[PDB]
Amino acid sequence: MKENEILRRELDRMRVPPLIVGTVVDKVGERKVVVKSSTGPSFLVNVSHFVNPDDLAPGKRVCLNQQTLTVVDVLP
Amino acid sequence: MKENEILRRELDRMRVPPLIVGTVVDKVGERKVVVKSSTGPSFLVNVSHFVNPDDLAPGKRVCLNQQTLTVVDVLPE
Amino acid sequence: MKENEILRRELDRMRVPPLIVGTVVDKVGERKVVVKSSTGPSFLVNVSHFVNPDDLAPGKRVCLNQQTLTVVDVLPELE
Amino acid sequence: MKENEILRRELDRMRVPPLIVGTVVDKVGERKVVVKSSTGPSFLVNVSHFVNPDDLAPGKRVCLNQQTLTVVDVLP
Amino acid sequence: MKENEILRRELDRMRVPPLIVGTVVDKVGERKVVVKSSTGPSFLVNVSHFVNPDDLAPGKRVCLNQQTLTVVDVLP
Amino acid sequence: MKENEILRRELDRMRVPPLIVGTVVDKVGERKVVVKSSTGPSFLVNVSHFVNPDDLAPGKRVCLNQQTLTVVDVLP
Repeated sequence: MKENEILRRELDRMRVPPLIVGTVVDKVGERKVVVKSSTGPSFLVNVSHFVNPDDLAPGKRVCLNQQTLTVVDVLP
Repeated sequence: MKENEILRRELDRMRVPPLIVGTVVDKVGERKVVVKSSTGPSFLVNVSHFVNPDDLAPGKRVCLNQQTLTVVDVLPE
Repeated sequence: MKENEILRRELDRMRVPPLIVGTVVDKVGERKVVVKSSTGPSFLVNVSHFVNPDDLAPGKRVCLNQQTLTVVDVLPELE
Repeated sequence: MKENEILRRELDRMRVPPLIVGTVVDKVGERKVVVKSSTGPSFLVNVSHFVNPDDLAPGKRVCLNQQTLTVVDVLP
Repeated sequence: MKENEILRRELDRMRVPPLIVGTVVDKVGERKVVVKSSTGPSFLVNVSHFVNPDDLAPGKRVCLNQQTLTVVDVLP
Repeated sequence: MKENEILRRELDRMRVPPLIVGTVVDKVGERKVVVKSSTGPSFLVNVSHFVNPDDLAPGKRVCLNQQTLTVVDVLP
């Protein structure tokens, strides 16, 4: 059933855990930044290797992984 | 066969209450939006096919799945 | 009531989870209501079969089960 | 056996510190009250036999068990 | 033995569990006090035997054990 | 011999991200400070040798190990 594949793709999109959004407060190392998590506290976290630290700047909104709170993406 | 039923059953399990009420901050993709959850923090979540992206303007109230925060519905304004 | 029965009643009453108090924002479906929880967030929840959907209206204080947030009881009002 | 003592012992264990401090909003039943927890939200909780319900009244400060918020004591 | 001991003492220090700081609201018993935790809510807690309850006055800051919130020190 | 090397790695594992950001409320000892965590509560924590106690004054933002809240760094 072709219907099943369509339903399964929709379920897959719905089942992926979400990314937490935060705001860059300051870059402190070449691969580390302080982010103010929308969850409330602030953290010093790593920036993943597929994110270019040059694209980060105070006030930039970023996506963090629910484990190490690593920055894994930058929002527009 | 039973596959169609298991999928439909799993799809409905993701949209029955309890759902978290949230607010659309902004669309990011055709099917991704950042939502300010009334639980406090903001998240980048997927927009389910049960929702028409056009109805997702910043400020719009939406229903989020308790486990993934995927947008499963928009609230009656 | 026997003393051991009183004691088991008391233990049961002290061990059951508390109910969260919230305020009905609006009913949005047959047994579905949006509730603003006193804990902060708002949820769209089911209404227990044992609660009378008609006793829910905007502003009504309700009790939510902790695990499912289901409305399982309604608080009395003035008069 | 010691069922009676075992039960009294379990009840005692539930009124030992730390206890959360709350404020009574209103009594709604024989031994049920709504208390606004200092932790933030309001809850409908049971009033233990340790407490004389007559000593409960809106505004009254009370001690709540840390796990179920049952009212186990009244403060001066 | 001398260089290794400096590293071990440092590690020992960094691993001792932290204490929660709160403020005394009021003494309730001989060794019971209500403290407003910086964590948010107010609690009724025990006062450890090595702490002189006489040093506990409303407004005084105290250190609380993480699990029981027992007062284990009164900040000067 | 290389026990030192193993100790050094354990010290370093305590200051790798994610670290919690906090603010020094006041210094209590030469190596202890009360810090207000960005997570809410205030804690009495130890200051690691990775940090110069002279740089810890009320208002300074610091990085706290997520398990012990020990101060492992200061933010410029």
